[PDB]
Amino acid sequence: GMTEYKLVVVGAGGVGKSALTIQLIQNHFVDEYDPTIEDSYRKQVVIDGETCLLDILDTAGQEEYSAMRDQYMRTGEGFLCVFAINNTKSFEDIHHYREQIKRVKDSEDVPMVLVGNKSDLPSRTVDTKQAQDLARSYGIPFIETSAKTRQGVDDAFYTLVREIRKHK
Ligand SMILES: C[C@H](Oc1ccnc(-c2noc([C@@]3(C)CCCc4sc(N)c(C#N)c43)n2)n1)[C@@H]1CCC[N@H+]1C
Ligand SMILES: Nc1nc2c(ncn2[C@@H]2O[C@H](COP(=O)(O)OP(=O)(O)O)[C@@H](O)[C@H]2O)c(=O)[nH]1
Ligand SMILES: [Mg+2]
Repeated sequence: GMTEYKLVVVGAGGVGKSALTIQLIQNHFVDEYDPTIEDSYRKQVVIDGETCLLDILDTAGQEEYSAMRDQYMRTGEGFLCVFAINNTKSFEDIHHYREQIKRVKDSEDVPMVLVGNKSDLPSRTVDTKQAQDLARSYGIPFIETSAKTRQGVDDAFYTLVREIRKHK
């Protein structure tokens, strides 16, 4: 049977979670997507020759620590933690997202990739070295992406699938 992988995209508002998800789903850059829409989207993709079914949860909206929201995020098997390379605050937020994922998954070994998005822009404020070093601190991959140009998009999502497989 076709394996389904439940992937969850997290990070500060405005970093490009929806744009990255849409690039994977539609193969199109969408510069405008209602910031409040949290939804999940499926697509069949061939990864290392194996057709699998990706179920992407593009998170959005208000920070809330109800049991219900915890259970919704706990359905994720792997997480993309996204910041934007021209937004220092979004990078400084990453550790909070990482903390909450560890808590809801009750594991210090959750499949996860650090994603530095908007790599097409010249306004960089987060050094690549600092991001690489944070991924090194957490023992996870770091992928540079652009939802605008498609840079790194498959690398980010497909790496997460490979991490889930290894974890299994
Ligand atoms: C960085 C923060 O801001 C926001 C803003 C929006 N969301 C968050 C946020 N943190 O974790 C999560 C997720 C979705 C991540 C996956 C696991 C779980 S489990 C659960 N219940 C979640 C929730 N809500 C989450 N989202 N944080 C700063 C710093 C603290 C105050 N705050 C202003
Ligand atoms: N240049 C550029 N803009 C991007 C990129 N990804 C998203 N954006 C823009 O960043 C803003 C927020 O994107 P959105 O997908 O709504 O982010 P979300 O709140 O994390 O879902 C919008 O103005 C998008 O056009 C990217 O890789 N490059
Ligand atoms: Mg969005």
